[PDB]
Amino acid sequence: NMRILLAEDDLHLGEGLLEALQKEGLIVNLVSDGEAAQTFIESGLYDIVVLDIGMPIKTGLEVLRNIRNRGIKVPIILLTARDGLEDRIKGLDLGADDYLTKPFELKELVARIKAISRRI
Amino acid sequence: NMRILLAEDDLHLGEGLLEALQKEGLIVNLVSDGEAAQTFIESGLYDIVVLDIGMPIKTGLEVLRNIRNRGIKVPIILLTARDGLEDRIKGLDLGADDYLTKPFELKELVARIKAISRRID
Repeated sequence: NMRILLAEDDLHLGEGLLEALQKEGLIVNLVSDGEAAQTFIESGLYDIVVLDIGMPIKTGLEVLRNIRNRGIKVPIILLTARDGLEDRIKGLDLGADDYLTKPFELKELVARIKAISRRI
Repeated sequence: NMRILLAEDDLHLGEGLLEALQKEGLIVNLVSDGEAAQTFIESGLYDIVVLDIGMPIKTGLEVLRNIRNRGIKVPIILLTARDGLEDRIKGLDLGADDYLTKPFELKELVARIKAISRRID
């Protein structure tokens, strides 16, 4: 069925989103560094991807760029603490489907994942 | 320190294993189906793998077979059962390095993980 990849180095945001999305019946996997995130996006196992811009090894923007250049279409939501409209546009222009800033309430991100889920 | 994979049909939310294992230096990644578990294992990014025997799609034994035949040598801990004695023997004969009764405690799992660490360094 449908699979969601969460790439967040923050453990507590990771587990919270895990519990919330698994409470909605969805299948959710969790990684915490860009190397793993990119590896498993390029594998085509995932239908939606949530990606933290601040990750070890490779950053969310490095990964977003890379996978898009490999021709993968998967929708990608970026998470970030960068509170600058300048960075938001640049993430959207790099290939992102949505863009959330921290702090956010989990129920918003859940709603955006479900809205994306309808168009796929 | 090292990356560990947990492939389990039952995810233990509300117990906070992530911080516990992370405080032991173990950076965790989570999956819940055999197909994704096999792909993660094949990536070679993990130093220890905890593999549930009864996963969807591909069971833990299928995954174990395929990745060992793929030449992947990562140490693996199987999550079996209580009367799964033949699952222990068979699982070990297929290349698994340890067992763990399915209703386990975080304490026993962490102990067996760090105890599997002494077969490399």
